Amino acid sequence: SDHKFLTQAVEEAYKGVDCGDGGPFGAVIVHNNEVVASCHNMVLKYTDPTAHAEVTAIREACKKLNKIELSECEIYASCEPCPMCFGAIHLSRLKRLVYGAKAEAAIAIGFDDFIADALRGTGVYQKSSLEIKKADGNGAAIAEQVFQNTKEKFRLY
Amino acid sequence: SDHKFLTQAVEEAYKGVDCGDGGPFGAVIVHNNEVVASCHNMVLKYTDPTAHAEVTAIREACKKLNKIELSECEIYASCEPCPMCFGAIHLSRLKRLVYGAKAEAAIAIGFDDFIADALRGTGVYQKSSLEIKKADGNGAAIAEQVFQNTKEKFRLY
Ligand SMILES: O=c1[nH]cnc2c1ncn2[C@@H]1O[C@H](CO)[C@@H](O)[C@H]1O
Ligand SMILES: O=c1[nH]cnc2c1ncn2[C@@H]1O[C@H](CO)[C@@H](O)[C@H]1O
Ligand SMILES: [Zn+2]
Ligand SMILES: [Zn+2]
Repeated sequence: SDHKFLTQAVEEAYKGVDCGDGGPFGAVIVHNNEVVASCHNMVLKYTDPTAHAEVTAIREACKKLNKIELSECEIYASCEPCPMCFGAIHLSRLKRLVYGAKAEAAIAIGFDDFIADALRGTGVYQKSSLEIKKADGNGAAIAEQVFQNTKEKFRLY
Repeated sequence: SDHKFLTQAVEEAYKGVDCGDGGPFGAVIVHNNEVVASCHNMVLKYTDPTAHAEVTAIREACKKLNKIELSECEIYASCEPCPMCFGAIHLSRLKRLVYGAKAEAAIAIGFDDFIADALRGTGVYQKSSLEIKKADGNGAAIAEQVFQNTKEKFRLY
């Protein structure tokens, strides 16, 4: 089931690049096997630098569930969440994060070297507690392929 | 100039908890002497845990200026930005941050012990070149006192 939702997040990444909405990033928030939110980066569409895929998915899942905390839900990020998004994931109380590509894969195509210490275990003032799974095998493969397949098909931001 | 906009952010914090919009946090984004956006925490009003004061101000300023970068602008935060908000400030290319109260004054009244490594300079991966000013003197004291003045006039989140 992990692979299914991670694949849907990668699909959102491609969808958003095709739409012109933003960069090649997707995020799916699930209440067990029920998709509560399926989003991609909306920075260009919304004129909003905070509208990353994960932040957008959190906003939509909270509206869907009519609550400000998502302790029952898990988040699948096509890319390793950035400091802002991992902060949002912390605040939302999501109980588990599954991400596909290491941040270096997105950084390699020109996004900022902007990595969340608290996610990688080098946080000091930010203490993460949620379950974190970095994808391997085919999940890592598709997530990393996103950035080679979408190269030069979107404006960087 | 710093003191005027910091105190405006504090006034936003008070107005927001009075309205029931969210917690006692305000944020003001300025282009030299011109205020671009003036906001407070909207987490309760929006059912959105990402709607901190700083994020809300960033969203509104970007929409007002029709651009996703704020490199001519500075942000005034009544409280030390959290990891989410500091990440959002980094992504928005804001050129300077001034904040009033240290995070500990908010933690004192029950908010999460949730502090941005990159702001305090404690990270391995995330490092910030943003110019950061912690307020001193009168502005600092006014900002720190908001939490004891607003103790239980709002719902915690
Ligand atoms: O919607 C997004 N989701 C995840 N990362 C993003 C997004 N947009 C831009 N980046 C950028 O990709 C790099 C790797 O984390 C970071 O620079 C991050 O800000
Ligand atoms: O709108 C807000 N702005 C800044 N911090 C906030 C806001 N809402 C809640 N907190 C919380 O206050 C503590 C100290 O910074 C942190 O736990 C942060 O998440
Ligand atoms: Zn992000
Ligand atoms: Zn914040």
